[PDB]
Amino acid sequence: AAKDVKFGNDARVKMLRGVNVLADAVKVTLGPKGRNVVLDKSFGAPTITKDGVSVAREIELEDKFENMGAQMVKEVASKANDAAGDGTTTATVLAQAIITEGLKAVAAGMNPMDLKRGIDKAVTAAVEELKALSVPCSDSKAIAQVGTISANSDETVGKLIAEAMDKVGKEGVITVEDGTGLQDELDVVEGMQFDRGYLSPYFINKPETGAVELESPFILLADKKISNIREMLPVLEAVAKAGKPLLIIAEDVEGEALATLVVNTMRGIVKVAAVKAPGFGDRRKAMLQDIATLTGGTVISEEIGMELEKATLEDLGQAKRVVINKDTTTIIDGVGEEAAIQGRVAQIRQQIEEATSDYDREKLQERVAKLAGGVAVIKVGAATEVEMKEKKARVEDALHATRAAVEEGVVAGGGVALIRVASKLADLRGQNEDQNVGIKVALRAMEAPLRQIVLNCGEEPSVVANTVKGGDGNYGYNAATEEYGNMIDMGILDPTKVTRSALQYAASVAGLMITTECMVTDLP
Amino acid sequence: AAKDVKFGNDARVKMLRGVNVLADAVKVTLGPKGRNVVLDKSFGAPTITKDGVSVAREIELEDKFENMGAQMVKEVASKANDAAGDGTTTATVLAQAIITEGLKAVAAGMNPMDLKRGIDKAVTAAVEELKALSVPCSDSKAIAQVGTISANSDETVGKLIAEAMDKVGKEGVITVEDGTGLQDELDVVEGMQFDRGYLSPYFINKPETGAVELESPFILLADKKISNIREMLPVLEAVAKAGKPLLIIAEDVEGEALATLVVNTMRGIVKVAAVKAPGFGDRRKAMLQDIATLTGGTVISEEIGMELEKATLEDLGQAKRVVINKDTTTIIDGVGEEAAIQGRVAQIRQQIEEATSDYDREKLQERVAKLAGGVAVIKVGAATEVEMKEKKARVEDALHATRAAVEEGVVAGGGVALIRVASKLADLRGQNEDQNVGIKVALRAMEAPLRQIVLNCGEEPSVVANTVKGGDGNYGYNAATEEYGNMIDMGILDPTKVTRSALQYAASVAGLMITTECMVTDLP
Amino acid sequence: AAKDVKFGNDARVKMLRGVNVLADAVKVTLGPKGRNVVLDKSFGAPTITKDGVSVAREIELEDKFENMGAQMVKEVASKANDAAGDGTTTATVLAQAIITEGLKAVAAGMNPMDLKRGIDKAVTAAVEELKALSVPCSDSKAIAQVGTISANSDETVGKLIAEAMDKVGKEGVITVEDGTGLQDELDVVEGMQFDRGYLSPYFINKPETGAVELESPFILLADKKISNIREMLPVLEAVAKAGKPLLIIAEDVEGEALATLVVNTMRGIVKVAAVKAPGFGDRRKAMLQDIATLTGGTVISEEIGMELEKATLEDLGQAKRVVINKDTTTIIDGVGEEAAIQGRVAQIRQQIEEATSDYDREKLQERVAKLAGGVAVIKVGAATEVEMKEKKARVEDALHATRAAVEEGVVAGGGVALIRVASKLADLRGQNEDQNVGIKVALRAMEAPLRQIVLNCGEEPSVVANTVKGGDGNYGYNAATEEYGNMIDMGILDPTKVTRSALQYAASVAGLMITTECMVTDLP
Amino acid sequence: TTATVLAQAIITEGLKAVAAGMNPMDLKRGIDKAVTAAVEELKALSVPCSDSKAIAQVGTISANSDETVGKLIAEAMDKVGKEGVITV
Ligand SMILES: Nc1ncnc2c1ncn2[C@@H]1O[C@H](COP(=O)(O)OP(=O)(O)O)[C@@H](O)[C@H]1O
Ligand SMILES: [Mg+2]
Repeated sequence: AAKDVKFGNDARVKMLRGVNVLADAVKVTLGPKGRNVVLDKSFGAPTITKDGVSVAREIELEDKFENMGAQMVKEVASKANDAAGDGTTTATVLAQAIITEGLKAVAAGMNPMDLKRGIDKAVTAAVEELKALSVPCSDSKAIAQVGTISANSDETVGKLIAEAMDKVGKEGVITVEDGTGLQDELDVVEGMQFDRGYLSPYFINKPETGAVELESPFILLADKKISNIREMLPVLEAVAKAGKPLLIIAEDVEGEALATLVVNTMRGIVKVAAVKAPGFGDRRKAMLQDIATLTGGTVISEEIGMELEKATLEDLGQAKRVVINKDTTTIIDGVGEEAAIQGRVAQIRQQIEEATSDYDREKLQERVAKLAGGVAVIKVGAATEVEMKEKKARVEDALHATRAAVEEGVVAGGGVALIRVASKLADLRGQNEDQNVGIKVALRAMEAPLRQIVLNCGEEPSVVANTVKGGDGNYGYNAATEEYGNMIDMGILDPTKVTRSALQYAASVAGLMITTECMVTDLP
Repeated sequence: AAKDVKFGNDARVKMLRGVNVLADAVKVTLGPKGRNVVLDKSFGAPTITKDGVSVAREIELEDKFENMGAQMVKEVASKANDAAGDGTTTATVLAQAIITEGLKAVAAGMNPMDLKRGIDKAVTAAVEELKALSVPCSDSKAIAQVGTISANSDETVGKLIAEAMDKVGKEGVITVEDGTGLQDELDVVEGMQFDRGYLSPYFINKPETGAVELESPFILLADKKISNIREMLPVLEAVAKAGKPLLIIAEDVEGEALATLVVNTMRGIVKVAAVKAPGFGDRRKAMLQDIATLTGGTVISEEIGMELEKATLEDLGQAKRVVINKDTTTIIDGVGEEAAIQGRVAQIRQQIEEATSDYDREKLQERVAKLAGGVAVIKVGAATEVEMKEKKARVEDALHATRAAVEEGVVAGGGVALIRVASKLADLRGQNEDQNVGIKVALRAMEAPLRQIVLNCGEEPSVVANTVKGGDGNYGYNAATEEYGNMIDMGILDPTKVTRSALQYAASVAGLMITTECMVTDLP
Repeated sequence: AAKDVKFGNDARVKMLRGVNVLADAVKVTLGPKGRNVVLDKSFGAPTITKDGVSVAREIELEDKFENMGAQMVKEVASKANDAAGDGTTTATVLAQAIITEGLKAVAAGMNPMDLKRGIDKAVTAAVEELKALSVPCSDSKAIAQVGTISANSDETVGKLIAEAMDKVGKEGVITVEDGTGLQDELDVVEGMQFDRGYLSPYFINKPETGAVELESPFILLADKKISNIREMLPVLEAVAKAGKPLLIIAEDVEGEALATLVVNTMRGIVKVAAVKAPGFGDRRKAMLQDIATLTGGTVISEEIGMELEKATLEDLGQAKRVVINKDTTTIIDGVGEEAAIQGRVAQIRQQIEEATSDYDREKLQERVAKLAGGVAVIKVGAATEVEMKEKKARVEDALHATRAAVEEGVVAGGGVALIRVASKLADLRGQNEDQNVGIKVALRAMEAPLRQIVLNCGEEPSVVANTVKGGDGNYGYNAATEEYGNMIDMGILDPTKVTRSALQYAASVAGLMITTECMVTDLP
Repeated sequence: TTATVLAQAIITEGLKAVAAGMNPMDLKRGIDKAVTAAVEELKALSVPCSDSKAIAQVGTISANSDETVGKLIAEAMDKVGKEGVITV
């Protein structure tokens, strides 16, 4: 592997060229009145979308190094969506702005480490301004209000989201299911959600979601890392005759067993998926058991002397639904007996009695919440299947926004909040002159999302930015209606958390690029 | 896969070039005296046709992006035909006209978003003028009149179309079968049509039609998604022994079973086709049953406890004919007994009495119509197979025109209707100056189909258009006879619905391209 | 699948260039003294022939578009031969003549649509003149006279042809068989000929003929489309054991069974062929049965409940000979008992009494003729096999000429008739000036076959044409003898039908090219 | 500019006739004969221009419809007379 290596400006300029291509294409779709982009499939007609996230995913550059820059931004921007649910397009816009002006500063002979430090300082100061700016969203009115707005003026969608949170609680678990009929159903049923992803991207049966949905699947509980194919066979065949999907929970699965299942699921005999068990060490023992009680399943432990081959359907637990995304696994309506599950809760509540550690009482309390809290599930009813799934997508988008809105409140969505904060900290300075430059770059970059939106609309960015600066608080310009006033009242807003994370991620990658003196890649 | 990205003028110019190639070729065949096009097949001699749709299917460009523009137009133009039945070429002609003048306008420095908005207003305004212009077709005389015209001046074809509608109804189900003999037969037999397409395009045994015809096939009714090949094997083998085709209805079929059935059907031992069940969720449960009663078959449900493997011929319903197109499935002359079918209808009629809600009452009423209304069929008789088969194609073409004529009436078909409407709203203005320009582009573009018709004929486009402008209503020039008068009375007309659909689709794609800043494709 | 597309002159010029090479090479062999062409074989030495058909068949061009022009002419020219038996070369000559001037006319700026119309009018008028010019062939002396002249001045060939027609009838079925002995045998035996060709070109065991000859084959009669390999297996081996060819008559055969049979016959275990059954719908029910009675076989009907697997040799009819060409199938000397066949005729004669409709009477009558009339056959005898096979080819060529001569009479064959007709209607004019030009183009083109004949000979085309123009009726120049007089009396003539068919086909393709504005082909 | 246009139309149509298998020299004679007759027609059609406004109108039309030009020119010709010399 012969390496091509670039240093300083040759390296950084190449990244700049790469990032600009990615950002220039994606940014046009940011505003309510965005400009559509055309992507092309290998066999068939071209594809047009105003979705920045779809455009960004597809982008790759021939020139190594330039490609690297785009990928670096895509990685961080994708993360903002992962931790916020929106702002992926906004993060990229901000990243471009911070990077371009800051990058020029290093090329001008100014010190890069200080510029990063200055930018970070501006970012840290900026985040507090958003927090002061931020309007809380804790009550029923705000929960429904943000949910309906996100849902594109659909009051009913917001109403169920509020009801769900109201019932299970803000931190509770809410899931979305296809509607059995026209009426919308909100129900609380035994179930559990935990942090853990799928072992392979190949397992996914729902490409747009990036998640795996299974119908009334059997559930396998295991106490060891799976190092071999052979253990699965007697149970694997048994589920195959049943004609239903199989779900596996264990410490880890090795490639010899994992790879065959991946190949087996993809154009194969039985389509199954497996995930890692929640917790570690001593905790997984209790954690796995809670799931067993919930699904009415049997736990299999190597330590006990029980092996996977020695297992049957009776050992396996069941649930009506299970959905697995990139890092989260959740189950709906386990078949475990109510007496068993309620009884299990009593045992855990009793356990909480020692209160030996803040950690142990907290940890036990969390287990209670996962097992006894239950899972709130919403069915979406509609006149037609197309409307039903489409509405369902809208509900899920609103739900992510509602959770982000709840956690940190909300800010004006027209990119107004960045504008408002940028004008607010004109005063902040750094010890080194180079640091001051980093600060200006960061604040100047903040303005860009507003201008981009206005630019997309075909309106003058400078005129609108100037007027917005004049006004204060949540006051701003609504690009969609061509009006000025309180953006939140209008319905144009973004969760505080998403604006914060987009901005922070943009700064993290920008500083990271600024301090890079070398790039290594394979030759063309 | 490194991406080549085009944006701004570079992106738009390539789309323009791509659309012009597609439109220039296809437009020549639009007129009654349209010029022919030569397509060269990879095997044997070249093929000459005056059919624009055939030419459109063949058009692909070497230059990526430019190719995309053509494909984008083809997709939308095909859709107009799909929702209408004719005017695929007309839509393409209009698309070219709107795109070229509007695209020049964006290049000039005008705002694209406003131009789209202006065009949309003009398009929307044009549709009401078209509605007023339109001559209604509700009477037997009108039904026959449009039917015979479409059928290339064959009165007998028109007479049957009117008779069919007169029995089952305007919204009823009409099907065409090869004639058993010389005499034309119109019959009403038990049968059902529903809006569900075929999972695999490979299933089609009739390449010109794009539909699947089966003779006295067995019918499988299932209540689950099919993910495994093996369930099908005992029933599958049983039908093969029979020596005749098998039809499958269920939630959906996965690639594991679908791919093998597709391969099994093409150059394989048993050739069968499958479609999705009508309705959704709770609703499908009753509808699948309706089909079962109609064909004398047995419904199979997972919930009940019966599996596909545990099934036999006695469990399968039968019909003399079934035909499946790209998005519709219909069955003819099911073997279900009259006592069962009529009784089933009574059960549904009884259900209607509850009247809890309009949605459920109506929904039940729709079920009654499908199950009890019956399916009218047409057999076409001739002394020679060539005449018989050719006549059948003509009947079907006339039928689509008659349905479109019925639903929205008819308009002069010489391109005259676009001319008449364009002249009528010469005072329409937008807000922004750019919006006004979009309006002029849209109305000006309307003229092109007339001019194209006359141009193909080798006659003066401007002089004929000038005289046509002078006249009022349905007055215009008949390209076929080189005469002026009422176009509808001359036997030249298009359904109101096809003219509208062509115009609307052309505007949708044109505006869509105008608003697109960036295009993405793979490198050469 | 990128496409290269040409419009107007760029498209038309390529067709012109393509047609000219096809026509320039083929035209040299048209005269009795025609020049020879050298075709190179992939294996072995080069081949020289004066046969225009072999030359034309072989020609293909590198330049896409130019190739299309040649192929377009070849298809059309081949069709003239298909519907006339001769004039394949003459059609191409006429096509070149009309195409070259017509293309210049469009190039000159005159309207193509009108030019086509003018040419067609000239064609229609010229055909009418040809009909008046033509000397009818009705009586035995004319029948024998044309047969002997076609047969290269052999009286015996002519004598048998006249006798055959005089026996079974002008419209009856006459076949040619290898002579069992030295003497010529003309016999009338039970047999049937119907319109229907072979399903696969691969089946042909006689490549010069393009027909399939089978000796005393077993005959399978079936009433369903055959889509499966399996039904033939029990019957197929039984014929293999026999060591004789098998013939199949049914609705159709699908690629599943057809493709395997094609491979099986070609370089495989059993060599057999299958054709489509005559008639359609209930008509075929009667048509298949007549054949069964004729061969002593048993018809197998799905509706009866009988299956191909359930069939044996006893259910198969037999005939001493069967020959299948591109669209004609005939059987000779079927086994079927005379009492059965003759009795079957009695049932049909009885059926005629119903007289429900003119169509039914005629259709029943046709069945009588096919069965009761019998098939007249000719055994060609000679001392040596080389003389015998050669003589047989000559008989077949004479037979086609005799059928054409019978249907429309005969005309001078030196291309004199085109000369005579072209001079006769110098009067004809069109409403549009462009049409008048088209008329001259068509008339002028007519002269070329005469000139080509003289040109090939080595004599002045203009001097001979000039003298011929001066004369009247069938008077003209005989290229073979270099003399002037009545061409028909001199032994040189063409059937009226071949002259007409060549001329009309040339006109059809020429006009078709003239109105073409676009050509599509794959890149080099 | 007007003369050039006539050459354009005559030539294109004339060549087209030549293409149509016609002797060009005869076509030239036809053209020349038609032209001679056309010239005679113009002499009969011509209306005398003697008043100042008519002179102004030709000046205005010649000067790409500039009214001021026609106005100023008419004044000059009237003043200097028939044989007067006017320059710019
Ligand atoms: N407003 C007008 N309307 C109609 N014809 C006009 C108008 N103005 C000028 N013309 C005519 O067109 C001709 C060409 O104008 P011009 O540019 O002066 O060409 P020349 O340079 O005269 O070929 C004039 O001689 C006149 O007959
Ligand atoms: Mg001038």
